[PDB]
Amino acid sequence: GPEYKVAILTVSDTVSAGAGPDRSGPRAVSVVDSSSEKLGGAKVVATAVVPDEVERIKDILQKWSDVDEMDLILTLGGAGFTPRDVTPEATKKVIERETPGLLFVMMQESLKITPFAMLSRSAAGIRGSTLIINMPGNPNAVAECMEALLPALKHALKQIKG
Amino acid sequence: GPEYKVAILTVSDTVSAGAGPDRSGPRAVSVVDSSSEKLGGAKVVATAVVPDEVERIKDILQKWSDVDEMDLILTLGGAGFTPRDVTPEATKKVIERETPGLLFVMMQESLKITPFAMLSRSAAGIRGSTLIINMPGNPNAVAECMEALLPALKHALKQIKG
Amino acid sequence: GPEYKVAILTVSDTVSAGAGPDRSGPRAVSVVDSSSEKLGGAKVVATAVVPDEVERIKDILQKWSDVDEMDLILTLGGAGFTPRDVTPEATKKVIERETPGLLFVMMQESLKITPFAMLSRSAAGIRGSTLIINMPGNPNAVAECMEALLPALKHALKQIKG
Repeated sequence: GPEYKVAILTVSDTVSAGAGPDRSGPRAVSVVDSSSEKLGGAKVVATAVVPDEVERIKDILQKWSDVDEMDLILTLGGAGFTPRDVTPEATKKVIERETPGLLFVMMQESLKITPFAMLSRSAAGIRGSTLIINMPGNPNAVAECMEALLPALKHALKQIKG
Repeated sequence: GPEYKVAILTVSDTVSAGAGPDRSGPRAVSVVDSSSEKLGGAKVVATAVVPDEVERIKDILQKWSDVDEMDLILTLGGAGFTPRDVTPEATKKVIERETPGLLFVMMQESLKITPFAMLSRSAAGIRGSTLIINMPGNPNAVAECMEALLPALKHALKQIKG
Repeated sequence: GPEYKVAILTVSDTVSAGAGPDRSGPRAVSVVDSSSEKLGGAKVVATAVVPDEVERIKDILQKWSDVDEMDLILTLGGAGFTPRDVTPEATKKVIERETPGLLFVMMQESLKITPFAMLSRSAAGIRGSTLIINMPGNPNAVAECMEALLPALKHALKQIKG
């Protein structure tokens, strides 16, 4: 069906333990769905929630990439200065080829909105033919980051296939 | 009893040999005192001088992080193109979690003053609960960097903390 | 002879298999010459063509740096999202000290021209006394990249020398 399969992974001890709801996952889904056309026809086919533990985060990025063959994986949360925030360190263990331009743009554009954006420690890269991008836990943030990436994201997914 | 303990590491073969006064060290200290309130009550409680040798740099960063439990270490010097400049490589070996946002802002703002800022090779990150940031050797640089980071550095330290 | 020896490595399956010409090499050469004065008298004394293979790329970056003692290697291509593009992964295995500010500037400046600049995965750094800078595969790009760095590239090369 979908030209590009997208999966969104929410990282949060609080959500994962049933102690709270996921306010970022829906919005993330909603932004991808709303931009399907500019993304060359992409659709979120899976979401999941892990806690702030690297091995849990690694296993999913691995599975989604190697086995389910997702084309785009966004992570939400676990990428700030909190002691538990380990999303980037797990992300960095699984990508094969880094994509610093995407990080640069996310940081450049979100700084225009607030200096607290410098607290984002996001990683991004390519494993196999999957693009993986770390994004922040705030709901407003995915929208801000996806607006920033949108001009090039379709061309990026196109190039990873060839 | 300061809320956040800051420590300042001067890196310079020259200074460490006694061949000259430390110019960067004290000024740096003076900047932090000056910004104490904006930093949520941070104060320098220790300095040290080392030469341009990775092992010595690693040892003090390690000991200040692991044993003295400093909240903020700023290195000054050893982060340019000169053959002996190895501060960032030392730093990279001791941090656990990178914080590229701090490098981006320092780099974005310093470029507005001069294109020679592109020669800063600063690294930065977190080891345990210690934030570590490489800053240049010029005395005026510390202050320009501190001004650039100041809007978010209070919120950074409070997040590391708990 | 030349105050600074520059070498240009062109990375491309197509070019290396004699299935197409090098349109980037020549511009790169041309830009360096046209910029000899501002680079404190530099000159391209070698070029080569390798395919998209990490070992073939490392071998030359290693040889030019360690044996020929070049002072400035530029690479052209293999630094985007295509499956075969491994120039940056090659480059990172050989440099000893990274130079994130050259990357920050090349990205910042080229983003002003187009958002597809975010797809550049360039790396850059120093091995021995050799500056290594990745650049994109378009001919226009080397010129845009070199305009961004030229203000400081002289001081950089002078600082590596001693």
